Order: sequence, then structure tokens, then C-alpha cells
Amino acid sequence: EPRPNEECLQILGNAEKGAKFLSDAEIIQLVNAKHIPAYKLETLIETHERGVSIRRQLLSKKLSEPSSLQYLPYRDYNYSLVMGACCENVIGYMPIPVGVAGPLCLDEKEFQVPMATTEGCLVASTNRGCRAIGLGGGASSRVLADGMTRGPVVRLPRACDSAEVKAWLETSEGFAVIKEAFDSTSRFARLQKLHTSIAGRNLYIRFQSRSGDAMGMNMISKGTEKALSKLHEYFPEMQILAVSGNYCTDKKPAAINWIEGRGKSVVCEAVIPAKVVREVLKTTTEAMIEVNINKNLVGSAMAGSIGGYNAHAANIVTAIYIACGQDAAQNVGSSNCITLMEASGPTNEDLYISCTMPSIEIGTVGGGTNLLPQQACLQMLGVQGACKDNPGENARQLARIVCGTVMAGELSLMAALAAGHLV
Amino acid sequence: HEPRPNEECLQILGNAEKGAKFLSDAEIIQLVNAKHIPAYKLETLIETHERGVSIRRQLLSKKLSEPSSLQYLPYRDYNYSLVMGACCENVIGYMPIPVGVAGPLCLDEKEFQVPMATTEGCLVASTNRGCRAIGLGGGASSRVLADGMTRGPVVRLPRACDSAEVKAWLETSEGFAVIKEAFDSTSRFARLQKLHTSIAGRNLYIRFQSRSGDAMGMNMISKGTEKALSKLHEYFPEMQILAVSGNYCTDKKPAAINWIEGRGKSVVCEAVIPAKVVREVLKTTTEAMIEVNINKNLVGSAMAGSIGGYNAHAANIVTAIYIACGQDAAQNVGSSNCITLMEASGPTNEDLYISCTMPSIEIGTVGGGTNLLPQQACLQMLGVQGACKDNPGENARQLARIVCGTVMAGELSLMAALAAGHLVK
Amino acid sequence: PRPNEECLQILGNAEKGAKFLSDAEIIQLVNAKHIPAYKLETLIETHERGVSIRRQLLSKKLSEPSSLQYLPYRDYNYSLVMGACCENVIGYMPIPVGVAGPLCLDEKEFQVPMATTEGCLVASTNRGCRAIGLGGGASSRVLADGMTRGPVVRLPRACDSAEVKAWLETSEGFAVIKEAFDSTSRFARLQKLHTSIAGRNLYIRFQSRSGDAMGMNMISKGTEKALSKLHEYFPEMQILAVSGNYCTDKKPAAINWIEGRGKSVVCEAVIPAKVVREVLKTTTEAMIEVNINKNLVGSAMAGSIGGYNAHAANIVTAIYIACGQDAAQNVGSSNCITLMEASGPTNEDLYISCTMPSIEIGTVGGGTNLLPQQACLQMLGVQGACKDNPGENARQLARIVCGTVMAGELSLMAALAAGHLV
Amino acid sequence: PRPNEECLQGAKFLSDAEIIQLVNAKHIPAYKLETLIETHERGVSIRRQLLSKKLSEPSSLQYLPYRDYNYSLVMGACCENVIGYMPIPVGVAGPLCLDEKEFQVPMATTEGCLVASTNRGCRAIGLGGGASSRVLADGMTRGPVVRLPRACDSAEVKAWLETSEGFAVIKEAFDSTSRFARLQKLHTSIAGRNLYIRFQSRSGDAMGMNMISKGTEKALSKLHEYFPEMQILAVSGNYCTDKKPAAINWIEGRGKSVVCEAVIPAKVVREVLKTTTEAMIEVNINKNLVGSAMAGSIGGYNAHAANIVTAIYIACGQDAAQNVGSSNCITLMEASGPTNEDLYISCTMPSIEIGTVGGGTNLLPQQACLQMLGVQGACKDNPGENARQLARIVCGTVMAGELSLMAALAAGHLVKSH
Ligand SMILES: CC(C)n1c(CC[C@@H](O)C[C@@H](O)CC(=O)O)c(-c2ccc(F)cc2)c2c1C(=O)N(c1ccccc1)CCC2
Ligand SMILES: CC(C)n1c(CC[C@@H](O)C[C@@H](O)CC(=O)O)c(-c2ccc(F)cc2)c2c1C(=O)N(c1ccccc1)CCC2
Ligand SMILES: CC(C)n1c(CC[C@@H](O)C[C@@H](O)CC(=O)O)c(-c2ccc(F)cc2)c2c1C(=O)N(c1ccccc1)CCC2
Ligand SMILES: CC(C)n1c(CC[C@@H](O)C[C@@H](O)CC(=O)O)c(-c2ccc(F)cc2)c2c1C(=O)N(c1ccccc1)CCC2
Repeated sequence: EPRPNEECLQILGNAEKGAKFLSDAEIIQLVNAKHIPAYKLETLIETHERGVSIRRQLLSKKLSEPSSLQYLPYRDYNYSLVMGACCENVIGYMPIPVGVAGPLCLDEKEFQVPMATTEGCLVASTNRGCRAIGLGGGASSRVLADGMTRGPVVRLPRACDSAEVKAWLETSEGFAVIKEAFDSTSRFARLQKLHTSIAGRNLYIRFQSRSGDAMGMNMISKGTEKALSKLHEYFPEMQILAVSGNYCTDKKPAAINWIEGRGKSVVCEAVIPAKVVREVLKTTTEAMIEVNINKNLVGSAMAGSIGGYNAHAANIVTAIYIACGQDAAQNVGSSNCITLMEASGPTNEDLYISCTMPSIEIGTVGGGTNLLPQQACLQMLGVQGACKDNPGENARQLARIVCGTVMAGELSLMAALAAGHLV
Repeated sequence: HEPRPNEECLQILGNAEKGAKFLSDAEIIQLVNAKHIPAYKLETLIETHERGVSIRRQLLSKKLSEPSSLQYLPYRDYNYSLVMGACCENVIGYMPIPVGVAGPLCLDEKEFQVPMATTEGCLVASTNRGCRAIGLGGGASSRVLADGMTRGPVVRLPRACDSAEVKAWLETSEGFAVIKEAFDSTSRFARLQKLHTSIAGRNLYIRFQSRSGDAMGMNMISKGTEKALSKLHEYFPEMQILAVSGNYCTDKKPAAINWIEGRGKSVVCEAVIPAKVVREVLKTTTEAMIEVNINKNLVGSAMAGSIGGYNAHAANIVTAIYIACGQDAAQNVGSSNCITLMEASGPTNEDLYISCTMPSIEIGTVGGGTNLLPQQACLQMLGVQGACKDNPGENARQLARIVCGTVMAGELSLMAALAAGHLVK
Repeated sequence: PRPNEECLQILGNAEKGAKFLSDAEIIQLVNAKHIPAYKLETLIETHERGVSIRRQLLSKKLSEPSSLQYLPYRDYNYSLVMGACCENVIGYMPIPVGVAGPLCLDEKEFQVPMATTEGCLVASTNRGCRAIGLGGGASSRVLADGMTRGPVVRLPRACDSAEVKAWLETSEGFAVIKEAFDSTSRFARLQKLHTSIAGRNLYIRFQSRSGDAMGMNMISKGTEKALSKLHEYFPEMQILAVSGNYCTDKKPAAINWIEGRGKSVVCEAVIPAKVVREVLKTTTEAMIEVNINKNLVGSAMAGSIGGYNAHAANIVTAIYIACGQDAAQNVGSSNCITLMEASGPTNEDLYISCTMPSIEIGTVGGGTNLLPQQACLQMLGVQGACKDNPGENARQLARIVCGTVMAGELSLMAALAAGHLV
Repeated sequence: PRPNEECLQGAKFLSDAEIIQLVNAKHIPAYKLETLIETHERGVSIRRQLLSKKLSEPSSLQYLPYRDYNYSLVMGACCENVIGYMPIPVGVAGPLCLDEKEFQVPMATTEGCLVASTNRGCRAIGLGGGASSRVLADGMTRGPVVRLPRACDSAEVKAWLETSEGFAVIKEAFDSTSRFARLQKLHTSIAGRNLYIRFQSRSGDAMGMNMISKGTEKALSKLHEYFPEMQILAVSGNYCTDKKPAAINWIEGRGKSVVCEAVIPAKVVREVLKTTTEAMIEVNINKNLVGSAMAGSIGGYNAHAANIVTAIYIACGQDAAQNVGSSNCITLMEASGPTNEDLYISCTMPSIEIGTVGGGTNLLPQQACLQMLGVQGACKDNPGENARQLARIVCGTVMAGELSLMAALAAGHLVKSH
């Protein structure tokens, strides 16, 4: 049944045959003979799943363990939305367990929050925090700001010249010309106040803008390119060294995100009755405040933390992000959180808690939210896709849910640390 | 069959010969709704794990504004045996993350096919392009510089003079020997390194550090810390243990202490990319790459007020490999710490020297998510699955080196695209 | 050694007073409880004698009563110090002042006074000035200007603090607060507010120019009036502290590095390859190598925010003490990133630049009211208020600081590059 | 005024206008005028006259004093190109009750109310039973950067320094340079082919910069014998870190790490500090902890430690540029006592860079202020105890200053005039 290389090549070149007639072992025979490269297996094979099966068989003979791919699943998966959009060189998928904590009573609504994780007790802990919040009358949240950023670096011949460009961008007329260029690229491109910083002849420009319900990194990048092109017309000696000069700052810890915000800035709060702190959280209000000051404030201060004044916001942010099709790498900046706790009520025995997260980078359209399983989790929360009547409302709601769930996670872990229940 | 009356369903349930297996899904749901079977007691009462997940989904679906929300969230034919009571609770299914492959990665005279779980377009292809440049330049070399997971509890004494006494006692050879004895008694892999202590008035933050074989070590180090603090309490009975973690570890938050002291595996990688390879693979020059690395990764991060963020996108690669290999993806916060350096090299000064230094890669090949079969498949691709019997910690060390090397590949490709303005996807 | 009753008759005359008593009789009057330690400020006629008596009373409480022998105090103008600059004054502390120059900056020449006790600092800074002068001089620009104060207020809930933040961000709310702030002083002109929430806390960073003054007292007066006006719209608001460390004053803070505070400045020069070898005893290639791996990578490894330089703090502190500045503000004022590149047709010339986002400085008020300090300000042509262009003297002093820092950087970095650490 | 012909012939016979005409005529170069003039005060006078004709206002120098000051200890040690001295007012805050003793603390400042405020905080501590302090660590550092051909080579050097035999060789070389040189455990950090090595040692009563730099140079020379491919790029690679803000100083310490504490009775908080214990804690949490956190501070968890550090440093002949890191401080406040109305305060300062010998502490006025505190010069019987005592005084005075300012901020007592 296996044919030689030359007979198999004329069949593939045929416009009304292709690889359909050729067998599995026959296409792999063309790869080793080097007549067709490795990267020419996408647009030549008809179905996506068969292309995944061929990539896996070529891969298995390179690995030190032959049956390593055995328990990595690939069949019955919709690769149509993944190929040429979300992933390349695809050899299957990685199933991550999804649990549910809730109901989370947030802004007079009830949410069943999906959480994708492999850390034991995390879902159960977050659920216990939701239970305390619910018996305490619920939580309230506000989105304080909204605006994804990109922070290019440009170079002038001299620092005197870069100072000229900074001054020009600070005039109402200069900013207006740059804003028109930025806003011409997309419907949600709406440039907010510029933030500029000089380092000699370098100039770092932080462009900021809302992006509807998208996280908006591609949107902001397009607007930034157009704006810098317009800036070059007025200043032809300027060199665009990089569209990202790490001033954004994206996927790295940076004080600029902590202080200025990036994406959605959010605050959440709740009051937990003394009775609920006892019976649900197994501790006291006095014990909670004590651990919060000396762990989340003083402890993080001693550790030299910028933006890490919390117990484990990163656990909840990451779990929600993976379940809801977000960029999980943006957990770096999105986990920025300060958790504060005071005594409250008439007898000063109730627990006031608040979480403030100035840089939640989030979206309900684009990226991993285009995949159906991810959209199922977004649909649980009622935030799937773009909100037609109120652009950005679904992304803002998801950010509020993240902050609220983070607060629930902070309550439960801090109670366990305070009481010494570490089993 | 049709739903039988509630009295009949409760007789079959409490039979022992039949149980919940002889009831329908509809029959179990009507008992929970009428308050007979509590609701939370469905876990151990249902026979199989998959059917328990199915019932939880049906119950949950009636509480949603859109009851068909979970239709495309998969759940059937997945091995929940390893997940329940270990990795996840209140399980309603699983989330498929596409897995791409970036390789071969030539590192320490070996070749690696690196699994990467992501939904970010062009990331796997860009990483693969970086691997190509490294492979045509004679390969990369890496070293593990340090190894030791940490836990940083906060204890309190009545006064700062008392906490000072405890700090000094821990710094004596005799005091440290007693604490190391207690700590190391909790596990055969436990070997307590020198303690780092910091006072804040009457507070005392103690950073315990130790190897943990091939495990990431969080549980192991915490158990050691609990026993060590109990022993310290015998010598200082007035000491209060305020919290087993006082954020001095520091785990899953940005912190300068992880950058300066290290946490988990500290690793460095490097490679020389010939001038020809920089042109034909990366589509740029060595001069352009060095200019961007200085003014983006060093000066740019400096202007942004970054601690540990002196890189382009280490977090992208770290997160991808972590999700694929059953790691704690939340630990991307500190594990992504990286400084990328670039210099001219060779006789003509036209070749591109690059290094990536990552002082706090928190990683393991046993425990947690690495107990699941799918993420064991990805670990098996790299030859690092499970515990190494002949050399405890070698598998985890090897994985840390692959992360640093893959980050360096990703750094080369993205930095080349930024330098030359190849930003279209 | 007349008795107490006789000495009190002299003190109560009006035509006699403490001038007709000896030091021993005044101290005899104090130690015996007849004239408590407080009235002596009024009763002793000259400030210098009040200082002498304070020293003699203090000397009896010391383990070594002869401790103050070499601390000088006579023939100093205490009239501008008492009730304004220092309390419980027992004398003055001479700090050596040297001169580094000429510093060729913006087509002018400056002789820069530097108060220090660190050997080789003035000579090194002087060597840096020579390198810049032979290279055609340095150029600088003030990029921003505005002192800040960062109070913390509190509301009953985070929802309420969020409402206050949104109100301040409307043009209508900001206008009302700006009008209240600007009413307090002729130079009070409020710039955009920066705000940050932490639960029910709201941190508000007020920023304004302040003419030639460093502007701490002026910004605080405007801030108090502004928060009073803000309370009229939000009566549940509690002003917890006029400074909630969000300014941030005299502490290390990323907010100063990123947003600036006081004067933000940049300076630059190009040093010919010839000048680098002959004056600085090194090469351009050696200098760039050291700058990258010390000031950038080294500072990064140390976990530094704003400390991307060699010793900006040496020069800042030296000039500040000499020119009557607040030396404690060296914490934030020394923030600096030093960059070095190859330059010219063969890449053998050395481009240097220093960027300092938070130079907190003034030429009126504080220690700049004292005559010796005004002497150093007068050397640089920046003493006092500039009538014709308010703020020009303080802005010029900021430019001189940044230029002198760049000179100091050049010289020390050259020494480190060549191994000339003698 | 005679012509320039006869002036060639030593320098004491020629007048002031004669020597100045030699400078503007280029008879003798400027660098050959230092050793020729014998008397120091006259050498300063001539430099001032030369300088005057370069200034747009020659009269600017008139109120900058210079006469009657002993330049013998300044020249060739503390300052170059000397044109006079800058008088800074010194005031006294005390008695500061610290560790069963009482100190009269000198403070050189031009900030109105600083001494008076610190004095109030001292009064509160005194009536509250006094303060207690401890030196937790002691060791000045120098943090050179060296480079090897590759990162695998730098890794090899890091591993070698971590072995007991390798460290013992480097410690022997370091300790041979001085009697006070005792090298502690090395902290190292790689960045590719770079290797940053933090040398740390006690330095007797000296701040230690020159002693540590000499021991560091001998250590790196010895390291070069085992690794001849190693380039010493810079003796300071900013890893020390000296005179810049650095998290490594905050976490590992530098110089003296110190803690101080006190309990202020509720009555004393009301009557001396004019506030309440509850108001103080509320402000400390929300300003010094949360506020500093929102500002992105590393080590700046305090109100104005820098005011007190700077004032003491200038009065006592310290390097005032080292205020940058020496001011690092976290101020904590808690409810205390059985009433819970007493105020527990603590200040922790991990990186006080300080000394009682060398530098400005050689000058006699500076030594007078050190003599007030009983810490002037080297402690003969126990090296380092004078410098340790000064550090304890600084931490204690900072705490006094924290108490008074924080009370003023809490109560809203912000009027300077009264
Ligand atoms: C599951 C997860 C959230 N979790 C953890 C691990 C948190 C970790 O991922 C982040 C943490 O290190 C950041 C930090 O604080 O520095 C711990 C725990 C265990 C030992 C230890 F020494 C410290 C914590 C606990 C938990 C939980 O929440 N537990 C629970 C209690 C009560 C009810 C439900 C779950 C189990 C015991 C307490
Ligand atoms: C896929 C991923 C790595 N990636 C990205 C997004 C990186 C982002 O996740 C992290 C970044 O924000 C951190 C930072 O630098 O601050 C970009 C890109 C696009 C526009 C822009 F303005 C900036 C970058 C590119 C890429 C990639 O690598 N591309 C490629 C090139 C060459 C070959 C293959 C792929 C496509 C174009 C370049
Ligand atoms: C006087 C001052 C500026 N200065 C210093 C001390 C600077 C210090 O205050 C700040 C420093 O620690 C910050 C850092 O780099 O981390 C040094 C020096 C010595 C040994 C060492 F290991 C490091 C530096 C030198 C100097 C100077 O400039 N020197 C000179 C050369 C050539 C001409 C004139 C003076 C003498 C030798 C080099
Ligand atoms: C003299 C100095 C210490 N001091 C100052 C200026 C401190 C400044 O140098 C550092 C500060 O900005 C750091 C920060 O908090 O962020 C203030 C003051 C005034 C207004 C304001 F809005 C804030 C403070 C006060 C003082 C003092 O202590 N005062 C006093 C009280 C009580 C008794 C005696 C004097 C006068 C009123 C309070």
C-alpha cells in the first residue's frame, strides 16, 4: 500500500485531491525525505484534527519516551477556533479541573464563580469566604478607572530634543493631533491623558485607552503605531526604538501599574458580623486584624514588596483567568492587591474588609474567550462577549467579580492562618 | 423511567443493596429540592466521580440566569479519581487549554521538545523561532545556582528586646543546630540552610529555606517550619506564632527578597547567536538587539519602577510551560523574575551574546498538578516526570533549566520583532 | 557672687537688667528655683549670651562637662535663626566648603559651592567639570515643576471614597478645589490631582508650583484649604492626616520617581575621545561597560528604585548644605539615572546624560534666609526670588545640581573604570 | 605693587596682589601654588580672591566665613579647593532616656521646629519609663562587580566562594589588610557572565568604607589567582549599596541594624503629645504603612526618620549623603497595657551607616558633639562600642521624632508660629 516519494508528490499537487487520498504513514514519509518542510503541514492537510495526529506521530519518534503523548488528549476537540488564532504547533490540549465557589453576593447579585486549578483546598477555601460574605449582607464593588496601556520608547538625537517632544505632547494642540491619529485606528480607541518620562535622549510615552469589552492590547498597539507615525511627521529625527519599551508595563512587576493603574482599577468591601467570623471562619475579628497588619502590611513591607500587600490574590486571579479564557501570564500585574481590615459596628466586634486591585487586565472578547469551553464559564457569570447596549460593561463586571472573589479568598486563608488551621 | 414518589426513592436510597445507582438523575434532583437528601451529602453518597459531577452541574444550572451556560464546558470521560480530594473541589468539568510544541531546544548538549499551554496567538511560533536561532548557534548552556523553597512565618515577642534575643539565639551555632534538627526531622529531603531573620519591633520574620527533592516543596517546608517553631517555643515560651506565613517567604506576591536571596531554583542560561543567524532567522542585526535590550529591558523597566522585571516576556513562557506541566500557575508572579542581558561577541563583535538569569523559579515534578496523567505526559516529553531515585532533585533541576532556556528563546524572538518592527501577526 | 535677693533687684530695674549681672549670678538664679528655664530667653539681652548661658547649664548635665570646648558659637548672626530655623541653640557646626568649576552649562559658567567632609569629593567633581568644559559644555532642561503634598482622608465606605474620587475627576469638582487651593497664596496654582484608593481611604496628591520657594509650607496651606472645601461637599469625610506619605516627602518612593516631585531635570554632554583619555584617564568603551553593569544592571540586582547612578547623593548633599536647602530631602532629590552611549563618527566619543525627576529645591525661605547660605546662592546667581520671572532662580539651581551631578558621575565612573582608587 | 620680575624669588615676602598677578600672568602654574604657600588660612584667602573675579557678583563671598578656622585637619583629608566654611545651627534635644542612660542629642539643622518637636518626643519617652534599644547586626559592605568569559564560568566562581575552603582563602586575604577586618558570609548574585559579590565586615568604630574597600581589593586579587580569566570591572558595582536606595540594604542590612522601643502611658499621650493612643495608631497604620505602600516605598515606612538622621549626622561629622540608606525605617505602633490605652512604639532601622572615627569625626567641632554623647573616637577596650552606641542614639532620637510629628499630624496641630 505504501507508495514511493515521487508518486505521492504529484497527488498532493493535484488541486482536486490533496492529502485526502494519501495515508498517515505516507505524509510522514515526505517529511523525513525533506521534500516538504515541517511547517508546511497546516495549509495542506484538510482537517485540523488529522494535522494534530500527524504532528504527534512525528513528535513521538523524537522524544526519549515513546508513549509520553498517550495520556495527552487531542480527539473530539474543536481546533477550528484555535488554529491561526490561539495556538501553533498544536499536539492536543491540557485539561485543567474547574470548580465552583459561590454564591458570591456582589452588588445585590449572586454569582457562581468558575475556578480552574490543581491546588487542593483552594476552591473550598474560596467557597467558605463566599459563605461568610453572604451571611454578612454581601459585598459592594466599584470600578475606579479603565484603560489598557502601551509604553513605547523613542529616541531623539539629544536630551534637549526629547524635552522638546515632551513639551509638545503636553500642549493642548500637540496632544489633540496625536489623539486624532490614535482614535482613527479603531472604534474604542479613545486616548486619555498622556504620561511621559525622559531618560536622557530617550522618551517613554504611556498611551492609555479603554477598549470596550476586549482586554485591548492589540487595539492599543495599533493606535500607538499610528500615533507615533504622526509624531514622526512633526519630529523626523525621532527613532521608534520599540513599540513596547517596558513602560506599559505588561507582564512584568512595575510600580507604574501599582500607582497609575492599568486595565481596570477596582475596589471591593464587606462587613462580616462577629457571629459569622466565629462560626464560619473559626476565628475572631481581633485575630484577623492582627494577622492582616503584621502579614499583609508589615510582612510585605519587610519583604520589599511593591503591590503584594495581600495573602494570595494571585491564586484566585489565576484560577478565574484560566477558566474564563484570559491571558494567565497577566497574573503578574493583575494580582496587585492591598487587603485592609478594621474593627466595625457599634461594639467594634464586626470585621470590615476591603480589597483594592488597581491593575486588573481583563476582557470578555478576543483571545481565549473566543473558545467555547471558556465562553461557558463567562456565560455562568453573565459576562460572555461584548455588551451591545453598554460597551465595556461585561469586562467591568468580570473585574468586579475577580476583586470580590479575591476578597472571599483573603477572608478564608487569613482566618485559617489566624486560627492555626493549616490542614 | 418516570420519577417515582419521594417516599419510594428514599427506601431504595437507604437499602444498601441498591443505593443511588438505582435512582435516576431526575429522582436525585427532586429529593434535594424537597429537602430530604441535604445537598452537600451527595458527594460520598453517589457511586462514581463522573456522575457526581453530572448532578452538581444540573443542580448548578437551575441557579443560573442562562441555564444552558455549561453546555460547551466538557466533563465526561475525564479521570476524576486523581482530582477529587487532592487538586480541586466542587468540580463541574475541565477547561481545555491548547498545547503547542516549541523545539528542538538545544540546551546542555541535549534536545528538548517543550510543551506550552496557551491561548495567546503567535506565542508558540515565536518561541519556536527563538529555539531555531539557538540551535544554529551551537546551543545553549545553563547552570542551577541555588535550590531551596522557603516559608517566612511571623512570630511575636512581648518586647523588641525579647525578639532581639531570639534573633541572636538563632544566629548562634548551637541554637541553629537545635532548630535544624527539628526542621530536618519532618522529612528525609529536609536540609535547613542558614536562617535569614528580620526584626520589626517585637515582630520577628524567619525565612526557612531548604531543598525538597523533586517537589516544589511548599507543603514539606511548611511542615518543617511548624516543627521548628514548636521547638523554638520550648526555649522561648512567651513567643506567639502569629502566622505560619507572614509574607516573608514570599509566595505568590512580588517581593524584592525573592529577587535578592532567590527562592526555589536560581538559574542562569546563555547562548551565542552568529551574525548570520541573527539576520536570516531573527530578521535583524546584533546592534539593533543590544540597543533595544538596554533601553527596554534595563532602562525601560527602571523608569517603570520594576523589581525583577528586566525582561521582555518571561511570564509568557513560564506560564505556558507551567500550565502544561502541572505546576502552580499562580507562582508565575515570582517565577517570572528575569533579567535579560545582551552584548556584542566574537572576533568581529557581530555575534550576539545573550543570557537570562532567573533567581526564583518555583517548580516541581512530583505532587500537586503533576499527579494528573495529562500533565505527566508533558513532563515525560522533557524526561523529567516524577522523582529521580538516583539523585533527588535532578528532575526538578532539569525542568528549571528548560524553563530558563525556553525563556531565552522567547526573549530572542520577541526582542528581534520589536527591534526590526515586525509587529504584524 | 551676690545673693539672689540683690540680683533680682538689678534684673527688675529696666535701666539695668541682666547686663549688670555676671554669668554666675544668672545661673545661680536659675538653679535655685527663682527664675525657671524659659524666661531667660526674654531676660538675656543678646542672643549670643543666651547661647553661652544655655551651654553652661547644659555642661553640668554631661558626663564630660568640657565637651563643648571646640563647638564654636560667638560672632554668628542668631537673629535670623531664633524662632525660625533652630531651637535650643548651643552654637554652630562649621562644614568645610570647597569649589568645583568652571561648570560650563547652557552657555554659562558656574562656580559650584560644595559643603562636605568627604576627601576627594570636590577634586573629583572638579575633574568632571574640566572634562565637560573641554567637550563644549553641558546642556539641561527643566521638564516639570511642582512640589506636592499627599494627605490621606477616610470615608465610611469604599463606595463613598470612590464617589469622592469620581467627583474630583470631573472638571466641575476639580475647579472648585482648585479655586480653594489657589486662594491661599499668589503662587498657588493647582495642577491635575492624582488620587489612589485603598478601601475607604483616599490618598490625594496635590501639586503646584511655588515660585522660587521649595514650597512645602505653601502647598500645605493650600492643601488644608482644599480639604476644608472638599468637606463641604462630603461632610462624612475625615481628614486623617495632612500628609499620608503619598507626597512623598523625605522617604524613598516610586511615586516621586514616576510622577516627579519639585523639579524634574535632564542634563547632557559629549566628551571627546581625547578628553576621556587625557583628563579622565580611561576610554569611552571602558566607561560604557561600567555604566551598564554598575548603574543599570548592578542597581537592578540590588533592587533599587531610582538609584541608577554612582553617587548623585554626594553632590546633591554637598550643594544642599552649602546653599541652605533641606539636606534631609536628599533622600528623594538624589533620584537619578545616568546613561552613557558611544557617540561621533567612529563611536569613540562619550555621550553622557543624567535624569533627575525629583529635585526638591528653593532659593527663598528656610536655610536660604541665612547670610552664609545666601553667599553660596549668590555665587551661582540664584539667591532669592526672581521678580521678573518667578521661579527662574529655583529652576536654575535645579539645573546646576543636575549638571554638577553629571560632572561627579563622569569623574567617579572614570576612576572605577581604570582602577585609580587611591 | 612691584612688577612680576622680582616676584620669582619664599612666598611669605610676596603680597596678596603679587601672588594673584602671578596666576593671571601664568608665571607659575595653578597646580604649583599649593605647597608654596605655607599658612593655610592665607591659602584660602588667595583662592577666594581668585574666585571672586570669576563671579558675576564678586561680593557674594563676603558673608561666607573663613577666618579663625583650623584648616590643618581639613586640607588633604576632608575637603579640596577650600574657600571657607558653612555654619549650621546646632540645637539640643534631651534628655533622651535610652537604656538606663540620659543623652543630650545635638542636631544641626535649619528646619524650624525640628529640635523643639524632637524635644517633645523625648519628654514623652522620659515620662513613660524610657526607651530600650538593641544592635541586631553590624557590618559595612562593598559590592564589586566582576566578569568572566561566560555565565558557566561565573557560576563556577559562585560555587567556589560558597565552599568552606574557597571562602577560607578569601577571608584570609581580606582579614590580612586590617586588625578590625573580619569577613562575614559572602552574598553573591549572578547576572549572566557578571558576578556581584557583597563583602561585609565590622570595622571597629569607623564607618568602614576605606577599610572594607582595601580588604575587598586584596580579596579580589586573591580570587584572580584561582580564576585568571576574571575581569574586575569595578570595585563598586552598586551591589553594596552605597548612597542609593536599594532593597538589599533594607533586607540584608548595612552598617548597624538597630531596633528601639518604648511604652507611652495614656496620660502622657494626652498631656505631652496632645492626642490619644487610638488616634496615633490609626494614623501610623494609614500613613506609615498603607500610605507608604500606595506610594511604592521600599524602606520608607516612617514619618520623617530622615530629618533626625540628617541633623545628627551633620552635627557629629558623619557622611550626610549616607542619609539615603541610613534613614530606612519602619515605625510601628500598637495598643498596650491592661487598659489598652497605652502606646507601644518601635522603630527598626536596618541600615544605619555610621562611625565615630575618621572622616568628619576628626574635626574638633564635630568631636565636641560626639563628646556630648560620650561616643567620641575609638572605644579602646571594645572596638565598635562607640559607633554602636551612636547608632542606638540615632534610632532612639528618630523614635522621639516619630512620636511628636505623628501626634501633631494626628491631632491636627500644624501651626509652626506657636
Ligand atoms: C488552599 C490554599 C488557599 N491554602 C493554603 C496554601 C496557600 C498558598 O497557595 C498561598 C500562600 O502560601 C500565600 C501566603 O499566605 O504566603 C494553606 C496553607 C497551608 C500551609 C501553610 F503553611 C500556609 C498556607 C491553607 C489553604 C486553605 O485555604 N486551607 C483551608 C482552610 C480552611 C478551609 C478551607 C481551606 C487549608 C489550610 C490553610
Ligand atoms: C506572540 C507574542 C510573543 N508577541 C507579541 C505580544 C507580546 C505580549 O504578550 C508581551 C509584551 O506586551 C511584553 C512587552 O514587550 O512589553 C507581539 C507584539 C505585537 C505588538 C506589540 F506592540 C508588541 C508585541 C509580537 C509577538 C510575537 O512574538 N510575534 C512574532 C514575531 C516573530 C515571529 C513569530 C511571532 C508577533 C509580532 C510581535
Ligand atoms: C571622593 C569620592 C568621589 N570617591 C570615592 C568614594 C565615593 C563614595 O562616596 C560613593 C561610592 O561608594 C558609590 C559607589 O560607587 O558605589 C572613590 C571610591 C574609592 C573606593 C571605592 F571602593 C569606591 C569609590 C573614589 C572617589 C574619587 O572620586 N577619587 C578620585 C579619583 C580621581 C580623581 C579625583 C578623585 C578617589 C578614588 C575613587
Ligand atoms: C518641624 C517638623 C518636624 N514638622 C513638620 C514638617 C515635617 C517635614 O519636614 C517632614 C514631613 O513632611 C514628612 C511627612 O509627614 O510626610 C510639620 C508639618 C507641618 C505641616 C504639614 F502639613 C506636615 C508636617 C510639623 C512639624 C513639627 O514637628 N511641629 C511640631 C509639632 C509639635 C511640637 C513642636 C513642633 C510643627 C507642626 C507639625
